Amino acid sequence: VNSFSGYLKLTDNVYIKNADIVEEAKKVKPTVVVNAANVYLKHGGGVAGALNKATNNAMQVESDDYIATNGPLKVGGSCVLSGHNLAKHCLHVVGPNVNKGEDIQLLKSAYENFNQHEVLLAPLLSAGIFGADPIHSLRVCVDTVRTNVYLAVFDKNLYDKLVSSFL
Ligand SMILES: CS(=O)(=O)NC(=O)[C@@]1(F)CN(c2ncnc3[nH]c4cc(F)ccc4c23)CC12CCC2
Repeated sequence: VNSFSGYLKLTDNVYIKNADIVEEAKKVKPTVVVNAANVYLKHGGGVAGALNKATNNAMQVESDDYIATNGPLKVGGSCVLSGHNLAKHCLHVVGPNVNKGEDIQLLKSAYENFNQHEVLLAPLLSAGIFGADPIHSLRVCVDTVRTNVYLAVFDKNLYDKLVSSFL
């Protein structure tokens, strides 16, 4: 039993809700919240900009030190950093950005990072400003992640479309 509330169950291990991931994180305080990161951990907009703002920019300060030490992430890769006031940990995961010409096949590699964590609150990778089809992203999530994933979908219209079209 865990504290996630109001989710629709899609499969044995994948759950979905219409929710603001920032507000969901602040309430649940999950062990892991997933950030829709880029390779530079520049949290300017989308989910990343919203998560960072909610930490009062502490996420960005920590991220800049991480990059200065380690260099950029790989597309499809991840790193574990602090969850600040939102979660114990933040798993920064880089899905491919279609608006940058990145290979969509890397979306499966991106979701594989979730399997290193027993339970996660996450957005749909490569959705939103990353330019991928969220329905596809949901399919890859279901077919790749084996650990327990709670997907927060900000847009109500999109959430209803994801549920209604789910095979
Ligand atoms: C409109 S969207 O639904 O298409 N979402 C997108 O475009 C995104 F940019 C933003 N994302 C979020 N996901 C869950 N909670 C969220 N709270 C937020 C609060 C914000 F001020 C901004 C973004 C989010 C957000 C997902 C996304 C796809 C990959 C990044």
